[PDB]
Amino acid sequence: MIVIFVDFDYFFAQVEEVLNPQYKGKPLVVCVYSGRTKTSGAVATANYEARKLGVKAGMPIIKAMQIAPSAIYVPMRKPIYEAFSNRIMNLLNKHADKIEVASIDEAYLDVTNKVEGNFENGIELARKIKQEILEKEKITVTVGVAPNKILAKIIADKSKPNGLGVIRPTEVQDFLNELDIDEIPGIGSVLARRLNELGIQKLRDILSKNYNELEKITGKAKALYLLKLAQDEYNEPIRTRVRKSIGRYLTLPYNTRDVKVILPYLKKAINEAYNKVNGIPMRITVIAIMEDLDILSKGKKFKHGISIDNAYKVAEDLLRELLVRDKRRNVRRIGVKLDNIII
DNA sequence: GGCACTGATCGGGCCC
DNA sequence: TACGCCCTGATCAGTGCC
Ligand SMILES: [Ca+2]
Ligand SMILES: [Ca+2]
Repeated sequence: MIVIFVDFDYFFAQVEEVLNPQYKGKPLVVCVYSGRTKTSGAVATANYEARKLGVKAGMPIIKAMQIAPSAIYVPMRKPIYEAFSNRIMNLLNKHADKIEVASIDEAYLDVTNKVEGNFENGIELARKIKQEILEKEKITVTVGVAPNKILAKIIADKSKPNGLGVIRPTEVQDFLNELDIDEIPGIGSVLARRLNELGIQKLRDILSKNYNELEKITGKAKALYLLKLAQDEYNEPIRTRVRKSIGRYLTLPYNTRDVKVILPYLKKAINEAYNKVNGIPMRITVIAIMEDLDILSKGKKFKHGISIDNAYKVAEDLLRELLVRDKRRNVRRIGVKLDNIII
């Protein structure tokens, strides 16, 4: 198998540069503002100029503004980045036997037949793909070329930005012989530090570690994964991916326990959730983030589909029950998720 | 015990 | 210190049932 992983450098920020080229070459920060205050919100992404100054994704806006006061701080415009993504994935689809859009930001392309098994022509094709995306969309990306999904991802993320990582089948075993656990996709930090500390620094340290004592720490799934992965027996095929849930989340104007206050926001969240869902959900979940950013959720799955008018009533009840089991804390953010969807 | 099903938690930008 | 919006599957806990 010959897999080409595609990963769009500093995506949101870079789209903001394509739309406003005055922003290029200077620190730019793409923020999600909640509307509580002028600065309340979070860093979605930043160009590398801003990252040099210490701006990191996930960080509060005000905190980025401490270390990078002169950066350009722009609000996130997800619909546009979505459109950009769509067009780019469409470009990719024409090159692959199969494409797996892992998300708005990245995708895997099985090019095996396309390049007729010739891995080198696979690399060349990857160059053509980078070139084409650059020509048409003015977006730079990083590419991984490898004999599987995971390796392609790993060599990609090790090559950012604007990179072209390659792991020829010749080199695979050597790459696995010297690969840290924290460098594996799907292994946490809570999980990484355990393995790392409690014996298993690198991947090969799994081939010789009584399977069970590993299964204790990771679980059956992850242990099986890491095992076949280390054994060079991971092969997972490229599969078209199907959305399983849609959620909409709102920051309330002010913290409160009063359902009567939260409800119109919860309804609003329900409305554009349903407005965007592609089917009927069998399960509705209410998500409430508390003052201290603790997350409570209460959901209900039905034997049938849930209409929107019904969702209002169900969700109100679920919310009322969340605030029966907490009794003390105020809600800061309200959210709703539609799951188990019938297309 | 073990099936079939519901339900809560979780991590990080996606993955098993 | 500071603090958004959004999405998976695994895993474990509970219930009812044969
Ligand atoms: Ca990515
Ligand atoms: Ca990216």
